[PDB]
Amino acid sequence: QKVHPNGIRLGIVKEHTSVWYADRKNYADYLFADLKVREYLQDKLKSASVSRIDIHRPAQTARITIHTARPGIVIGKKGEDVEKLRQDLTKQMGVPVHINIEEIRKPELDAMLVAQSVAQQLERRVMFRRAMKRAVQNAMRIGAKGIKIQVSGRLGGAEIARTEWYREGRVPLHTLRADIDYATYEAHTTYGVIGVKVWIFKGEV
RNA sequence: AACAGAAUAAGCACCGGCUAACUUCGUGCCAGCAGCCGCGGUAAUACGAAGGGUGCAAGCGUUAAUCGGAAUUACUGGGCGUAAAGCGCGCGUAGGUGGUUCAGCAAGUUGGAUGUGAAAUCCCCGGGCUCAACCUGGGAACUGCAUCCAAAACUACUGAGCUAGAGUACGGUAGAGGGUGGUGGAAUUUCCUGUGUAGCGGUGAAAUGCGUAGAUAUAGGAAGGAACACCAGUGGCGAAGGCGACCACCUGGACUGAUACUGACACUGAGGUGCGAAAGCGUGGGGAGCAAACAGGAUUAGAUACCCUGGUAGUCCACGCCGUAAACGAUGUCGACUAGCCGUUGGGAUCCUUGAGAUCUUAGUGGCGCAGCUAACGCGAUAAGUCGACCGCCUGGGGAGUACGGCCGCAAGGUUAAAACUCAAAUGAAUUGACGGGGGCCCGCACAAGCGGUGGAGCAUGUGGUUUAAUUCGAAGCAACGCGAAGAACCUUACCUGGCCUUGACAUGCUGAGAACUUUCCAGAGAUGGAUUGGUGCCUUCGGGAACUCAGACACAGGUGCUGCAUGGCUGUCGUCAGCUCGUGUCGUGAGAUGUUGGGUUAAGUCCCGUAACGAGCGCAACCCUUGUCCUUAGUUACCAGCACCUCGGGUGGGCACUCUAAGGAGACUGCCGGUGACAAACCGGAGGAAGGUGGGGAUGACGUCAAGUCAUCAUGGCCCUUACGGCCAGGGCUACACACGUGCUACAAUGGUCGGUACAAAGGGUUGCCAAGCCGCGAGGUGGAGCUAAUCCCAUAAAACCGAUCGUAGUCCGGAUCGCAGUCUGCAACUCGACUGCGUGAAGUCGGAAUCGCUAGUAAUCGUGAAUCAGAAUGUCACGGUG
Repeated sequence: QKVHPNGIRLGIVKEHTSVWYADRKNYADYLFADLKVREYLQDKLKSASVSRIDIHRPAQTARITIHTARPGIVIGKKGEDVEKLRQDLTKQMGVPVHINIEEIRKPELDAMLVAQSVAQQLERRVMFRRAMKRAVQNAMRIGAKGIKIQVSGRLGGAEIARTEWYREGRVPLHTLRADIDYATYEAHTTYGVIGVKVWIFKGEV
């Protein structure tokens, strides 16, 4: 059922989030670094929303480009968090670490940034649909050509597992030529676990 | 009037919907609640409490009892085609209603006057008690009944007329309208007679039956009984039931024309009177076929039934009875108005006349249709439309058209016709689905063609069952059982038996202690306990800090414990099936519907032509990968055509032709030819071409379904354990074992079996590894250490095929299970419990029931090779090639 919309297009649309060659004797000693970096960084940067954390390995050290749509929260008073983490990313990843920060201008057209706001609204006890009818039209005044948002879970009920489904525009999924974003962020309410899926469709080719 | 002092004085029901007003806590299909809907199975806004809140107040609630709401007994104010409801049809008494002109009358009717309709009560305007209830003055009202006066439209009564309703007299047609006799022809059966000789008859198929004691067939004859082909029709006639041979005989009514007469003589009809299909009943006839009851055969778990062979009352006639039917147009009779068109019976017209004529008009009988009505379906001059006159009948479902009583009947029975009790529903028309042993088109190894297996035997593997101290859980039709598990000697591992811990194996905070480290030691199955040379760091505001390790105490830690029906995540399934929806618009009272149907076509909701719909999305197609052709760029470790070289090995120099490798491109679009279609999609052929009509394969599975599976991968709501349901360590266990089922491998031999030679692959792994040459071993191997970080080195010898030999179809020079003995390898350790090797022994098995599965071409069938997991261990899983 609906094979993951990145794993079919690694190639014709998108590329990896981490590029580095490794021998067969060190391949599984760089993965375990790069997988507990991403669990570390998102638990620290719970605010100052983060979409993508890329990692390059040049000759013998590192490079990391953390993407936020609000860089001023992370770079606060000239890198009081930047040099503080750069001391302490080396303690998990023994090479010296670079940290680079870009902007995510138009923050309402990347799926991770959108779906983090859905968990925020649905844990403030906002209505399950008034939160989302406004979170699609706002992401259609500027930008995209199609948006699907599925909201599944407890949805407040007693024994209820309904799925909200609202769509606008055009979203293909069996065209490999197209360009689709995808993100699943969850939510822990005072009862039940709500999972949210987002299918922002940018332009094709 | 004075004194005292805020002192002397607030409950009751309810809070899920109707219905104003809400959340926590107990409880868990228990107790309990309730005016109806109905709540309660472990999170209850409905039960019990607690806060809060709403209604009313000196009262608030329940029960009982009437009228409202109830247009639910409908006078004002309902109904009867299908929801309950039109008698089976006539005739007719009492009664109800009355066409049209005058004239009279005044019984109804209207207007007025008088007498009355007790007072109170109700209503209106006032007046008294500090207000109000309460008391009270004046008026209206009491709808009525009676007596007088007047008016005269309508009804009644009376008197006279009129002909439009109704009836009579006269021509004239059409008819299965009745009753009483008579007479036919075809066919069936029984009987007689001739010829002739082996079956007839029956049915999914048979059997009972009938036959040489001469059947069926076939010809001749006789007797008898009932029905009346073709004409024959939405056709006729009758009050309805009903009525079909031809003729005579009596006999009723309808149509149509002309003309005179009577002058309202009419309509309906409670009671009462008649005619009442068929089955049945009584007495007498009559007995061809058909046929309940019955008998036998068959089918059948069973078959009184369907089907088969027989067969009686009855059906037929006369006379008498019974009175019901889906007695149907599910529609009482009678009268008047309201657009059309196409039929048909019979009858007059007019009309040019030859008509296969024309138009108009009545009496019937059919098909469509506008207004209109209808819940809808549907009726629509033969109303269910608009209106009149009289009658019958209906009041939720069962109980029940039933019981008692009455009247009729020879009998069966019929007609008239209740109640108690019990339920919150019974029923109507129309929608979307689902389903059919209903119909129409289409597609799939779905059948049919073909090859090969499963179930027979042996071993391998899983589940059920059994058993044990534990055989740790989970997955139960296809969708399950070589399944999580891509590896159980211990470890894994959860379970069992013990040994052993309590802030803990681990997290953070607190208090002390020492750097960490190294201790090379004993006890003990180990866990652990105690020795134990040593070590004394590290940054120093030199104060210490941080680092680690030990103890104390608190919050806690931890959980493979329950819930997959509290859920997220991730996968199966229908199904790679061709569908699934929306916007705006119009139709419908509404749930809906249309687009998305029709014709053609397609692997396809793919296209074309059509069309109250016009569009859009998801899907299909393409975009991606791989294989097949060629071109360009590229030449080491790959490559050898040309060149020498050679020791004859691309060995070497060399070459960039090639094969190969991998980058980037072209090629295929029904493009072109012909035919075919509406010439429009497309379809059938044809050329060229490496490839021809989506070239072959792969990934890609729509809206959804099954509360499908998983809390034991992980994440989480709740619930329990927290001196153990948590931790630690030994051995055991999951591999036990009369049995049954699932997949899988070998075999059962001569398209074979051995021995000796000899030929050709792809794909992949390897510096914590591959482990060569030499070397020693019957053999698995042991030495030995190269080469190697990979087109180089190693894994690494492909097997079937071919060639020669023997083997002669024998449970075997077949088959290899079992088992004895002897070895090597990994690992601390091969007892329960590993894999291989040697030697010996040699089983079942001679192609395998009912059944049942896979496959349409490099495919089935058969032969090998590699990888993942991995110290060791594949008949499985995944993957690549031979022969075909």
